[PDB]
Amino acid sequence: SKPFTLPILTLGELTNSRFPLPIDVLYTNPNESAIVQCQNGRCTLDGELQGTTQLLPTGICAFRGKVTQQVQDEHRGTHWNMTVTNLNGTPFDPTEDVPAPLGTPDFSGQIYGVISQRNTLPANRAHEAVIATYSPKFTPKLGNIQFSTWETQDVSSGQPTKFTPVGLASVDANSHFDQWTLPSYSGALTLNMNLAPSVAPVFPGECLLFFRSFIPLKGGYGNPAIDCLMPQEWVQHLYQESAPSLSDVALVRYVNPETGRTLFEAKLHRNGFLTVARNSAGPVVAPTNGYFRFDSWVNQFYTLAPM
Amino acid sequence: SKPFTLPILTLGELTNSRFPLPIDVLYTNPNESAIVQCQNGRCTLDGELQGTTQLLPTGICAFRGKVTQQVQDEHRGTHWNMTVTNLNGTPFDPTEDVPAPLGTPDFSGQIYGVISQRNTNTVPGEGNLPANRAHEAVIATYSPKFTPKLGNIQFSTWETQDVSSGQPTKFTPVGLASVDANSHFDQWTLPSYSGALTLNMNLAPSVAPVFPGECLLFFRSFIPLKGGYGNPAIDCLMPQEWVQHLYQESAPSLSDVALVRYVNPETGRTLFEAKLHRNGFLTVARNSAGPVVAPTNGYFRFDSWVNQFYTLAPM
Repeated sequence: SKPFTLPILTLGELTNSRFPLPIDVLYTNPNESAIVQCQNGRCTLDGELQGTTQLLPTGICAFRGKVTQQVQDEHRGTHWNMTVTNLNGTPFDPTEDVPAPLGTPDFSGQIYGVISQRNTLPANRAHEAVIATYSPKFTPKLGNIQFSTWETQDVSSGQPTKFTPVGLASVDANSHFDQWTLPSYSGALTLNMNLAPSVAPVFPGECLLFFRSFIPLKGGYGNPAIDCLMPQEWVQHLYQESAPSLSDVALVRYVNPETGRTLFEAKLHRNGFLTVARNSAGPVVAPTNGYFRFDSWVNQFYTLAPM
Repeated sequence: SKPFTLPILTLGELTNSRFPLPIDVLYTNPNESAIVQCQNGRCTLDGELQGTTQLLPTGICAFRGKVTQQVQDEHRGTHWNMTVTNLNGTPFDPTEDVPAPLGTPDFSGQIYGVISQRNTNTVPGEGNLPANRAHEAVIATYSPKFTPKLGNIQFSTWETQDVSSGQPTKFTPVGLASVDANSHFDQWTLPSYSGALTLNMNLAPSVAPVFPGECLLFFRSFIPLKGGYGNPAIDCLMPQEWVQHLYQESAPSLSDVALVRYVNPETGRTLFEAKLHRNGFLTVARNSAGPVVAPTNGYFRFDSWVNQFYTLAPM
């Protein structure tokens, strides 16, 4: 039976699976009231990608498609309707068992990035853009979304278009940033489907352990973060290896390789998430050389050493 | 001896190691006159990173640092100097044996992206949260003010004033600003990392075929443009995932040349074979330039260790 492994990568060698950002810190928040059911960075320990998860770091929160119409906002700015395809350019088939095109953002907010176009030597243009994933017009599962620009005219219809994500536009009240609220992939009156399951601790005194990244802002006040369940390199590694899961919970140890000492241990659950025995919120303070190593398979009743 | 392996990844599951882009096609250009000596996407088969190569896909052509002030420049736009640190935020030590901070761009051009800032100082009335701003920006890597090995670079903005002095600053690369002749795009021309008239150091070595009839094989990506005409590309020697895999495995190289086969897993047939050289690059027996037109399910599989005298089947 092919032994289960994790890559050997410090935090400073990992990237977020929910937005294109380096991992900054490990993080807990036991009092979280929201259901945690993110759709990017979802992979079982035996290498089954779930939700909208795909392998490319460049595909996370990306879109490809073509613009079809300009629609002026009532007050300021300009909106553009965009038909979206799969990231590989093939038509998105809404009958496939996925929530939305792979890579689609998995949270409510105003996602800031750049729209670029290369016409079918060709002409090109790029501009800053914002995608409001809570908008009624955000319907990627139906094959269409809308983005807005500060630029008022120089976006072409019927030409190949790329969205490269950069950060958030705002985290003000009216910008509806909530990293645990899913978009309505087909619009507000329709249920999302084919979702990766929600995740939670099941044992008293445990809480989720996240890989946290701070996300840039176009403007305003804030220090927003995006928390993923596993970094993108772990998704990539599990997919490659596809090791059989020998129980429902792996025990992993966060080790300092210089000293050989274990700093703490965590449960790595079959569906692809970590819990720890910690009763506080905030960053985990740990040496920069540290990383997780698989120890053994255990079960739901295993008691983790407190942090 | 730990067996050598490549990941199992189709072209549509690979990304470029020289710019944050998916791999679009395999590509050859036998009559290339330039010396091929890129500094990102450099890794030996036994896992030794070279040049300015680092592991993060978010680190490629990225910078972290602090704006100092707006500066004068004769060129169009508003210009800003920024100090640069290592990508992990630690001070860049110019005495380390690297050409420049890891992730620094390795080609001449006008790199287009976004500069973003999050202030250090916070406001009590705003919940002790900091102010932020971001704007489109261009870094001309051929500029005499592009001196990353000295810990400083310059970028230009269309925005004329809303960039703050002394505040933490990130550059997120997106594409190129232009490929007109006056924008000096040349993917095989290295920047001068310490400025005009200085010699670069600590470079990963140049790469070339050393067997008649062979040429380099590249993983090509098309790079976005802010404006103007063009369909520019960036060619890497190995995708970022191969750098990441080789670093993980660190398998001993049992000769100077690994034979690999590009396979269609559907039919299990070999489309062509290639040499994967110790220093981290591929050659094939091909006598034309342009894309390699191959099934989308295709990937390289390690076959065996051969040597420099092995003759490849023509593509």
